[PDB]
Amino acid sequence: SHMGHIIDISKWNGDINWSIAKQHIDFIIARVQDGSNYVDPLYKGYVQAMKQHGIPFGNYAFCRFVSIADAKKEAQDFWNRGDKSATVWVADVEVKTMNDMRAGTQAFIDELYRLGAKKVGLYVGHHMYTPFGMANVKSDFVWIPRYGGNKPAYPCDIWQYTETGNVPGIGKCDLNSLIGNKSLSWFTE
Repeated sequence: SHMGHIIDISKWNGDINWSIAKQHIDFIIARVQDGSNYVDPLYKGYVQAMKQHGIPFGNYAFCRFVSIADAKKEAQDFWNRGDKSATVWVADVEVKTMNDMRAGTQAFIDELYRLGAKKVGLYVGHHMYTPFGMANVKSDFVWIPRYGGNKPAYPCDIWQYTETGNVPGIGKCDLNSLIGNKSLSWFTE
């Protein structure tokens, strides 16, 4: 009986035994950068391995833009550094880097669309949604965390339900479930 998982990873996950993890993976979303100034050092290796193992994946970037113009720049860096085989591109918003985070996030997302991204999503960490009115961001899907057994306080398509999951070949990791109107096939293509 298949028991697949939607896992987000970054260099913090270290080296992964992809041959063993394969059967437990439905989809992966990997970190490309932490703002414009930090390139994730394991991302490229992860992508090479996932392609070799036939594992579908998406890209995410932690956002650190300080203005509208800077947001467009971060998006450009994200696009250029990310592998184009990704099925989705995600703006990962967890800290206030500018007063109008909703405007910066939309600029970031719109620039990705302008560059060629066809499926763009948004991840919003705790204490960022309401203060900045993130419900007003326009994207293809929303991804929100809540590790207490109850679903996120806002509608979303991907629910990050734990940051202490464990998957063979990967170890400790963030696990996600689909609770919106986007099916697994929409992400894996």
